[PDB]
Order: sequence, then structure tokens, then C-alpha cells
Amino acid sequence: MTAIANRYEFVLLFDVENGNPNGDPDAGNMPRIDPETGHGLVTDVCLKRKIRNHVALTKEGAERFNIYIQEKAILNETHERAYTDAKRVTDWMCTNFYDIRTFGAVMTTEVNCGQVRGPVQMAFARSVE
RNA sequence: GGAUUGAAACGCCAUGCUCAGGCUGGCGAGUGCGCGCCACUCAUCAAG
Repeated sequence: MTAIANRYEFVLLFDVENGNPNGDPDAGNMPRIDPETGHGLVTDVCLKRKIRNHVALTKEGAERFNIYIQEKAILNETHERAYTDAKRVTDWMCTNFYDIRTFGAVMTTEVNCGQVRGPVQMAFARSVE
């Protein structure tokens, strides 16, 4: 196993047709609008949730690709793990949970304060117009 | 390469505007009103 060797930046263009891409819990579930520009807004956490769900569906409990932060799409059919003192448990979590390895996580541990950062980072998505 | 009160963080699941109801019943464009009163095609020119 070896980590990636290059820095990456990506731009993703997605559209919505007659739908609510991301409701605003502070505007009666209306789609988010940017007050400064009037552009539609989609938080990063929404896209991260979608990515987590997609990977959970696609790999469905494979060896290295379990998803920790679930949203009631879980299935209890079958799980397996790599079978690897805080560093030990941190590496074990990273080595077999895709979302922890990708976005990071924070455990209730003291020595490192829990901070697992992860390489991937996403910003708020806003409408073109 | 230890720490940007940070690191992780869906507003989300779903819900017929429907059932229906004449713009109708009936009402002359009509009564009447000269295109009419006049005005040369005409004054000439072998047939070869």
C-alpha cells in the first residue's frame, strides 16, 4: 500500500432540474440562496454525504471500504476487517474505513486530541448564475 | 510536520385540486329618387 504521489484540484459541474438540491433548514426547507449574490448554494457536507452513500452502496462492506458515518442506509449482511497505543487504533480505523481515510475523523482520544484530517477537502458549491 | 475553539458533520424521508354546471330565450334597412337638356366627318384628290 502506498499513498498518492501528486496534489490534485478538481472542479465538478452538476445541475438540478425541477428539484431541491439542498434544502435550507433555516428557510423552511427552501433551497439555499446566497444572500450576497443570489446564487444557489449547496454545502460541502451534502456532497460528502452523497459520496459516502455511493461508496457504501458500491462496495457494500468490502475489506477496505467500510463507511463509518452512516445515515440509516446500513446493511448488516457481512463485514470483514484487516486485523492490524493510540497510533495503532488510528491506523486501524484509517486502514479499513474509507470515509475516515478520505475525509478524516475525530476520535474521543487524548494524546493526539482526536484530529485525523484526511487528504480530501471540498468547498461550498454555488450556482453559476 | 503537534495543535487555523480545529479536526467529523444530508433537512431528510412523502402527499390528486378534485368531483360538476346551455349564454340563453327573440328583434323587416325600411320607406323614395329621369343622366339629362344639345352637337355636319367634312371641305379635295386621272385609270394607265
